Amino acid sequence: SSQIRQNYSTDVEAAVNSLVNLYLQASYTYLSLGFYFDRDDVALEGVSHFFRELAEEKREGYERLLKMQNQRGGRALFQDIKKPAEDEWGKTPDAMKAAMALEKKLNQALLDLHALGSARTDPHLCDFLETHFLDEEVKLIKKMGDHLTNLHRLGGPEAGLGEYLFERLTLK
Amino acid sequence: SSQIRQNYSTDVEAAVNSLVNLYLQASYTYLSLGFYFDRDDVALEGVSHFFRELAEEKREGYERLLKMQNQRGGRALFQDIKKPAEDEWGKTPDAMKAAMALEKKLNQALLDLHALGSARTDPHLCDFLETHFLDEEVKLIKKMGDHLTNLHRLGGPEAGLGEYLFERLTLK
Amino acid sequence: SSQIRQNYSTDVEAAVNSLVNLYLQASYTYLSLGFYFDRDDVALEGVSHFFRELAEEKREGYERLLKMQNQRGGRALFQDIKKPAEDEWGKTPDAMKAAMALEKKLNQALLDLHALGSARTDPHLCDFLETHFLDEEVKLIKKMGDHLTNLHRLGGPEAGLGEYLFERLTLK
Amino acid sequence: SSQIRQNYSTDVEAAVNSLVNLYLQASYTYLSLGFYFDRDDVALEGVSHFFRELAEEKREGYERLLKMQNQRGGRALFQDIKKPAEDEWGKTPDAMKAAMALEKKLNQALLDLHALGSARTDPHLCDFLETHFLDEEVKLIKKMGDHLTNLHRLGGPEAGLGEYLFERLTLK
Repeated sequence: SSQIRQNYSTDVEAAVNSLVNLYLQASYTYLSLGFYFDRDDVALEGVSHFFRELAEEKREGYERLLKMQNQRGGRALFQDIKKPAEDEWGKTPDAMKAAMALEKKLNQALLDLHALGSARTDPHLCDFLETHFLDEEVKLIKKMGDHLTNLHRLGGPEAGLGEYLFERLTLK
Repeated sequence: SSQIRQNYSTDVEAAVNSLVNLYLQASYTYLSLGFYFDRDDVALEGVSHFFRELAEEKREGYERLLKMQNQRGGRALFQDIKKPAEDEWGKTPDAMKAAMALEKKLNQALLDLHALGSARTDPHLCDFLETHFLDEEVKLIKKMGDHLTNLHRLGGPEAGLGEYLFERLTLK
Repeated sequence: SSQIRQNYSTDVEAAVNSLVNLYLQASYTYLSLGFYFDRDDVALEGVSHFFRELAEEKREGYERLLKMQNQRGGRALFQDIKKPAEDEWGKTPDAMKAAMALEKKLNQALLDLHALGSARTDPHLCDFLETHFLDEEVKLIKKMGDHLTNLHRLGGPEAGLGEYLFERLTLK
Repeated sequence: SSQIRQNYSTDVEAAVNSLVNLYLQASYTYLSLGFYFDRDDVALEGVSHFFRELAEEKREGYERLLKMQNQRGGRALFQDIKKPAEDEWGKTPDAMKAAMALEKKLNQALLDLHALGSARTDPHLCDFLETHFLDEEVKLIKKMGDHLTNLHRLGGPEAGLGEYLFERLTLK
């Protein structure tokens, strides 16, 4: 068994492995979104680049959870990363609803993991998730809420001109 | 004839002269698109500049195909450069369809020339076209697919606001 | 339907998606190796850093394959990333053989995809795999072969002193 | 009594004075280890320097706890710093094991103080321990658990060449 392990319960370890797999499913979903918005028939380089950044932020996320999973004397153990549910994400608002719904699911799994770390009395886990996960998700779900409101504002009969001006003028 | 000519079939030489003439017809077509899109009737400096950049890239293209033709001890044979396909290119999407179809024609002639280079077993032609061409065409046909998807997205009962926002915010 | 898609056969597109899933399984396997070798009862942060560089280089791999899949007007089609072959990789030469075998599998999947790209007569796919992948995997299987020979040289009556001197003096 | 003291319970204050005495005992134990490894008959400059850095980092620890004790309107009460448990620490793994056990004791005293701070509902103590102490002890317990894993790996048929290569190639 690990010689460094302390307060790190078997169910906090299993909930961190579950969260790592969920953050990997999120990077893999933002990989799918990030390449979908760069298809020739979709062609939204700023929306692609936005999800390319989110795939990177979720990647720094699971690598930072795995770094902690090792520092607590846990076992990093790996499940299949299930495919992103959608092969084609459709219009920019409906894809970004699915992005925010994914990120609210990660934020739920962080809040559930933090509630578990509180119930198991694990201060370093609670610190870790507070320091650079809960504020990652709250800022990013806010940023996607802003984008979804601007894409809703830009919706209606002008439709595609809204997608274009969104991508050009917010997502650079 | 040539002292340096090695492995360079008269079929590949004639197909490279045909490629040069086709890259010249393309450069001249992009000259015509470039100097159509800054007419007072048309007034799209970014679309004009975009097609002048394509005229420059097809011009680098025939000048390096001729550099290679002479590197292989071929004879550059200069057939007449046929006029651009039409005098008046219509709207930005109509013209950019004609451009993207012209690059799909150049890319077909490059793929046909590479298939001929593979059939005549000529490694330096294959290397040269793979290095300098081909990935040229795949990148700029993707670029014009992105542009045409955005011009289609911006299409509508007015359409002119679409051309303007396209030229301003995509084409620098 | 994709407008830019030229010469890019449906089975080349499927083989590129299958290869992307191999670069994802490989990057996920190097993530697992990386976060095994800095585990507390493994403690080889140079071997961890080596596999974390490989996790990144296989990730340039799938992100660059997906970029080409888009530039050719293919569909990025995502399957489950199956979990790595082990959750405990054993000693450093055992893990370095698991890496070597995975890398020789990726190189086989490139050589199979390049044979398919040659049979389907796709010069841009052949150029792309040659330029960006085949030389990377050949240099990298050589680097693992060097590391396996040095670990086979260092392994023996104590094994552990050799396993440490390997990581300290080759792997930073 | 203090004019600024708010929410800071008498048992959180007493547990902070007890923890300050643990950081003093720990810094004094790392003074003992640090100067033991510089003995001419031990002669491990990198192990001496490693425990000099731990004496300094535990010394930041008590000076930072005492700064917080005063910021909260607590009174710093100082008890005897008990002698550092051993005068002759044995070999490098014996010492690194005693250091690791001392650090896991300080980390326990932090986790107990944080459980007390949570039970008394004192958010600034919880913040302060999470911010400065719990992450330092988790990183340091990982670092010494790695040093132990390498000193175990290097514990071959001689041990003494292992200790030299540990000090030369890890501790710099």
